[PDB]
Amino acid sequence: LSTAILKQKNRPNRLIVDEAINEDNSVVSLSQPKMDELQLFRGDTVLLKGKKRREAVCIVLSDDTCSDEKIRMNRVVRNNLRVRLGDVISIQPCPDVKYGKRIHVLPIDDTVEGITGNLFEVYLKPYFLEAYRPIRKGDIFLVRGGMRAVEFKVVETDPSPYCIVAPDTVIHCEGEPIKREDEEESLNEVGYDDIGGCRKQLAQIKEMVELPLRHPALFKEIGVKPPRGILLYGPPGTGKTLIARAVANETGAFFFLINGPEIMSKLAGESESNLRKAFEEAEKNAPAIIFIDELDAIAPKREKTHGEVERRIVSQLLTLMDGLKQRAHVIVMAATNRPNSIDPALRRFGRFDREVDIGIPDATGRLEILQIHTKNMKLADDVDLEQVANETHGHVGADLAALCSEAALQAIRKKMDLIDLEDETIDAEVMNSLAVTMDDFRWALSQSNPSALRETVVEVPQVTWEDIGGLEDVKRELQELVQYPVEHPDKFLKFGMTPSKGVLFYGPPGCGKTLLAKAIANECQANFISIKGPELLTMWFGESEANVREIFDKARQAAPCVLFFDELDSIAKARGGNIGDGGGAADRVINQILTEMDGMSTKKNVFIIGATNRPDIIDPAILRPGRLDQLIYIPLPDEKSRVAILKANLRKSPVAKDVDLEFLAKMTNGFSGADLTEICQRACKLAIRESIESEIVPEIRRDHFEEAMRFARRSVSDNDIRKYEMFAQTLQQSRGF
Amino acid sequence: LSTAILKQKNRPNRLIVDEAINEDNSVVSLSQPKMDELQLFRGDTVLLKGKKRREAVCIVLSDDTCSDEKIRMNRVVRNNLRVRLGDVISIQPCPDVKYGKRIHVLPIDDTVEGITGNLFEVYLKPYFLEAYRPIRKGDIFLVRGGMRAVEFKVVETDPSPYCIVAPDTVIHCEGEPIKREDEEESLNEVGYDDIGGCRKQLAQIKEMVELPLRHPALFKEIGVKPPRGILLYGPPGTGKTLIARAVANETGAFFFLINGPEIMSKLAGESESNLRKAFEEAEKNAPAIIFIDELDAIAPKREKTHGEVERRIVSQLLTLMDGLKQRAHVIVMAATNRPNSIDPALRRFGRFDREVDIGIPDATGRLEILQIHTKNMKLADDVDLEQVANETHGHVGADLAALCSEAALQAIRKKMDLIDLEDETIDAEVMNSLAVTMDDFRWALSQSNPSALRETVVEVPQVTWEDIGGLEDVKRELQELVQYPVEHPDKFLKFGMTPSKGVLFYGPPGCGKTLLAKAIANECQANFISIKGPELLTMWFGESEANVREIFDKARQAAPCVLFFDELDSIAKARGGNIGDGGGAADRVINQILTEMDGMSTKKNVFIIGATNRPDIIDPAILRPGRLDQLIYIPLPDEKSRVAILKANLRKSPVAKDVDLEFLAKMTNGFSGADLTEICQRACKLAIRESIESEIVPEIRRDHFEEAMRFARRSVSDNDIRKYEMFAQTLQQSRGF
Ligand SMILES: Nc1ncnc2c1ncn2[C@@H]1O[C@H](COP(=O)(O)OP(=O)(O)OP(O)(O)=S)[C@@H](O)[C@H]1O
Ligand SMILES: Nc1ncnc2c1ncn2[C@@H]1O[C@H](COP(=O)(O)OP(=O)(O)OP(O)(O)=S)[C@@H](O)[C@H]1O
Ligand SMILES: Nc1ncnc2c1ncn2[C@@H]1O[C@H](COP(=O)(O)OP(=O)(O)OP(O)(O)=S)[C@@H](O)[C@H]1O
Ligand SMILES: Nc1ncnc2c1ncn2[C@@H]1O[C@H](COP(=O)(O)OP(=O)(O)OP(O)(O)=S)[C@@H](O)[C@H]1O
Ligand SMILES: [Mg+2]
Ligand SMILES: [Mg+2]
Repeated sequence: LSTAILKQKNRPNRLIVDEAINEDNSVVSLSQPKMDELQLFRGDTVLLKGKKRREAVCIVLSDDTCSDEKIRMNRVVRNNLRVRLGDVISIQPCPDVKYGKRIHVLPIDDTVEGITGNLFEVYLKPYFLEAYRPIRKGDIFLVRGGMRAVEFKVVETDPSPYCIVAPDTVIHCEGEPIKREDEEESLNEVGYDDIGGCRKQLAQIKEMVELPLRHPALFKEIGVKPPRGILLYGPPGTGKTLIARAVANETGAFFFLINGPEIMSKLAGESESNLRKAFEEAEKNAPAIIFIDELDAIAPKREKTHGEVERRIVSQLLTLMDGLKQRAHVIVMAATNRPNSIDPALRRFGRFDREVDIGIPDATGRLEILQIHTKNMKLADDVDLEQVANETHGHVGADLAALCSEAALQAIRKKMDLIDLEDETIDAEVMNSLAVTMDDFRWALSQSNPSALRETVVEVPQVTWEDIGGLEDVKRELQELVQYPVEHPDKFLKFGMTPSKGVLFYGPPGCGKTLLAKAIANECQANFISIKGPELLTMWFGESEANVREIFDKARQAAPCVLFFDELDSIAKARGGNIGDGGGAADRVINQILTEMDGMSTKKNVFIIGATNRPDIIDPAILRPGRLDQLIYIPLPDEKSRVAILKANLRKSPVAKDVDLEFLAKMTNGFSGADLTEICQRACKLAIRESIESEIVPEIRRDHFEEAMRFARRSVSDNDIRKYEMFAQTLQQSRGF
Repeated sequence: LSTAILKQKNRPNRLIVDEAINEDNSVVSLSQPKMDELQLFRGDTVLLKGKKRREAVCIVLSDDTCSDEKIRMNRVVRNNLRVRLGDVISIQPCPDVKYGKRIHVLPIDDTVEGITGNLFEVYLKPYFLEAYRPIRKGDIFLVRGGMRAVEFKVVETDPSPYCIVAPDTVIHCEGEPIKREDEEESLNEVGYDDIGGCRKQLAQIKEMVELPLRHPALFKEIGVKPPRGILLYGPPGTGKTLIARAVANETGAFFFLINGPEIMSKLAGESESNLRKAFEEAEKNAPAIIFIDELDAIAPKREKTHGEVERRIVSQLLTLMDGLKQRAHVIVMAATNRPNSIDPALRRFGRFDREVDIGIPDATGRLEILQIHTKNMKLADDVDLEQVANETHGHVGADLAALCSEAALQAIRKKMDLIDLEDETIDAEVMNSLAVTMDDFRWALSQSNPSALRETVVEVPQVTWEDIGGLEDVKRELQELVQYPVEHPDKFLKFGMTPSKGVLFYGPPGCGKTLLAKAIANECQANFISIKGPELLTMWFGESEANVREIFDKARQAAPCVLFFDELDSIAKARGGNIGDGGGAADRVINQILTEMDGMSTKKNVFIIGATNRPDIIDPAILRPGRLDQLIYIPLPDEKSRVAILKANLRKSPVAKDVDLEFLAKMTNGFSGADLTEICQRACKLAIRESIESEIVPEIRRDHFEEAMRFARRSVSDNDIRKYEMFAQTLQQSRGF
């Protein structure tokens, strides 16, 4: 529903074109039935719209040879104009055009490379028939009679509308030929097709940029106003500049790029004039887009600033931006990488009220980035872009660009022996043999290049319910207070409660308190944030009180979200617990968590799950009825529960049928899940030890498990079982005394 | 009494006009009896006063057709001039007017759109009779003979008083027609009708602005002086700029707007001249109002300032403002969002002595804001603005503006399939089908848009006495020391005491110590401030000693107020209690609270209520006779008291008559109110679990309660009951040893 605009379906008229047996690759595709709805008369040309204001004209009504009701595929229409299939193309007439009078010929590498002669009748006579060069400023045509070597372009634009070359004219031989850099630079512009892994973010940009300007009367009738402030923020390298460069070409509005350091490097008083002129320009025309790059580099905080000239820029910006009215139709956009170093006065009502966050993509996001980035390189058949995306975790779109370059350099390293450093030019018989293989990427994933920045990742865990053995009742209970209050909200206002948000896990260590938290988030298809114990202690190093609030602020925006706190024992261990040094374990970070938890609304979908293994040093203040009410105890697995753990831990291992899984169930009594995992990890090393010494077979036998039982140590003493059971029944009574 | 001016009643002469059956909608309303009190002779026009210096003239003495003693409702008087009914309109004669001589015709979209011809006798002949265009600069009339399409306005103003067009003149055809932006911009000005949820605040502004200037002789006879400094402060987004923009149009005095960043962005020495000229202008005329926006952005603290030019502005302002005398009649107004970042020298006697605080509105306040904001949008019949106001808690007038825009965007999202992005213009047969439905707001209340700033809210709690079960004596006792010393102050000076302010609650947890504090505040119709335990610990992060004093300062101004401290155990838990690490639990925040409490006057209405559940680690210093004297102990509910708790917790649930409420009273012995609430919350989930699985009935049966008794755990041990009773009798003896 939210992304229904981007969908392109529900049209039986159109279909996918298969491979045809026709060899007619020198004619356009024209069909008769489509000719009955247009009102085109017997004119000269047909006007159509493509993309990026780039079209192409050819001979009309000349095919009548190929199949019908099918667009003929050509080897020249796949590079320009059209790039794919599934785009709606509309045509409209445009009379009162102005024909051209005099257009000269400007060659590049066709006349100077060969023979010049008269440049009129040398090779143009066999083409000047039935068409007086129907050319246009922005079209690249093709004509030759020799060795297939010709490339002609035009740069002079005398008329504003479309023009047609008239016969009986002269040739202006006093012009400068165009070089290669100019045509190459304005041919490889980026667009919406070069952005991968970001679909929801780009949907919101269109609804605020390509709708108020194109259809200004839509919002006037309703009575609402479009936003005039859009702010982009995220980690450095996500691709913020790509969005700015892509929205500047797909839209037919004026774009004015504003640099951050360029304004900051001007003289005294010169910086203030360029800002005024930028807006005085944009207010002249109705369609205008203003983009500012690195806003924080030009308008920092006014309290940590020692220079008056630096504050003058902030004052000038605050003066110029709030002076905009409705009829100006000016949209101001900005992008930065430090949302916290901003000045508070900018992100207020009227200046920057709408914000777009660019998060770190998951494997699906980076797969598309790799596919679109490696579209022109020569790849082999053993490559696999899906496998690479699984091993990369902290890689943003900037890292994938360098990874491919490193892989290409490693691939071409091995061809060092037949070329030389002092050699003049490389021979062409080895130029075509370079191809990136699978082993190239494996070496690139083991150096300092993958060493990048990695932060708190908000995504959906891949842990399923099949990886957890036993605990039938816990899984049922977890689904009755997370899945129900989200999928069917109508079941709660009828009886008249509010759902209870908050569950605390307690029990002996090594029972699987993290897999339960991940599986419930995976089942409901919600976000998951994992904050560990020591991370909160080390985060607070320079006494900053703004490093925990934005965690809740980020979790609130990504609704539904599951906020989980892991290893809650280390925090209580900082002071000691109930008595500690003499006070309590209610330290600086406990109060912030309690205050942020108490302020959450009852209509939100942010669910909080707690887990700990020290039910004797917990803070009584957190057990209040309204922060963490639910108490779930996970006991040690019994004989029946341990059957599934071994089968779940051996899914990817070729276990032989002779191994009796039920025999090891009764052998182990005081062993938890971690002990069984250790037993599996130890017993399967014997097969590797034997297989590596046999080389001077690849399957785990029965004798491998019998050897590890004499070395399997117990991790849970008999005294701890007697102590956990006491707190398993009387835990809510700890408050007060 | 305080708001008696705003009341409009006590007048039997006027009444409400109902619907009439007359179809005469082309004539003015004139009545005979009202013609006997005025002294208007047989002149030409009648002068009357409306609002915003905008009037309207028409044909006088021509109706004599409609009913009598009733103002006829018209379809053209509801847009301009008059907007409602109940305003006193007075008339006065004004002789010695100057008639006009030459007024040309300036069309907008009536002459250029069609046929021009001579522009004199084309369509104006059938109107030039019995009236020589009685027009005025500020009136919009209506005349047509075609398709009802005409809009004529005038911009040239040669005479100062009212003028009448004289016959036998010429037409000045050398003028520039007026565009659409100019007429639209000065038509939608904001006023007092666009401010909702603020009635008491606007009452004080009038008594200081629209009274000393209009009636300067009132204060001279008494011998007092009107204030010359008004400061506005509050959270960002409350609508401070609206008040400034509204008071500038409803008053007939000169207004000069002063920006904050615009002055700060000037050159060296240029900023000081604009400030001098602003006052040198205002001193010329008697009625003058000076408003400064964002005072803190121009005059910060002089100790945290590194620039000399920035301090020069503060020195210049301090020099210019105190130089004003009585006869200048100049009122200086300012508005800021950070009252603490101010310079101390400005908020003194003579510069800024009077301050207006704009608090966060309650549900009633935001309902009016929503009603006035959604006055032009197309709403459906299933909408309900009252329900939306209940779910929004931390929403200021700025947030409601964006909420409606988001709802409108969501409503128009679903119409994506019949319009296209590349389409030229939208057809008119779907332009009228857009309407906001109920489901639009539900989606808007679940995204990042409602995520706004929320602070300490001062309002009246909605908790009544019917939601509390038992405790007959506690409710009676609470009414004898809060309700009595406020409603009937005369009962205390006769016998000769001072009332005792301060009550401390102590007892086992989960008995309802917060509902008692809220109900007494609700009954007496007073404010309520809830400050929790951890909030005081986390507030003090950067060692600021000005974060607790303004809490008492704010509570003092909103008299009567009830200041309540919740969870007073965590503060004592910071050090340990009586012994702790070796010292005491009298930490940094205890002394501030004690010092602020000792300094309160005995004539104030600020009542302080304390509540805790740790009567063994309390500070003996706080039990002094004069801070917290009253000691109230809340015991566990008995069999009789628990009868009402279940009935109070099941008011919104359809409980069947077969469920015996008296059967569960004797079954529970050591269960407090929280345990019963948990039992209710657990037993009613079984009905939902059954109703969700039956779909592959909506009423709680008897078997749902019998299942939860086997899982109901006790939260109060037998040892804690024996310990609370000891302190319930000997608590005041803890002081000294
Ligand atoms: N989604 C993407 N698809 C393909 N290439 C991408 C993508 N995102 C980033 N890149 C590439 O990575 C580069 C990173 O540049 P940007 O992230 O745009 O720089 P930035 O956002 O301004 O942040 P800086 O430069 O580190 S301060 C881009 O220029 C592209 O070459
Ligand atoms: N039922 C189970 N089936 C398979 N593996 C399990 C099961 N329960 C636990 N494990 C594994 O045992 C290990 C326990 O890791 P954790 O989740 O960290 O344990 P924990 O309960 O969170 O307590 P700690 O303090 O972290 S050891 C992981 O490797 C799990 O994959
Ligand atoms: N009572 C109200 N009724 C209707 N609309 C309101 C009301 N209060 C605020 N608004 C709207 O919300 C906007 C908020 O602007 P203001 O609060 O006036 O800005 P400000 O008070 O100067 O504080 P800033 O701009 O955040 S520093 C107004 O411009 C209105 O559009
Ligand atoms: N007499 C009662 N009738 C109905 N509900 C009650 C009654 N007494 C308490 N409750 C409920 O029980 C819960 C107790 O919450 P609190 O007011 O926080 O308890 P408290 O006495 O303040 O002590 P703590 O430390 O906060 S648990 C709330 O959900 C109340 O609505
Ligand atoms: Mg773990
Ligand atoms: Mg309470």
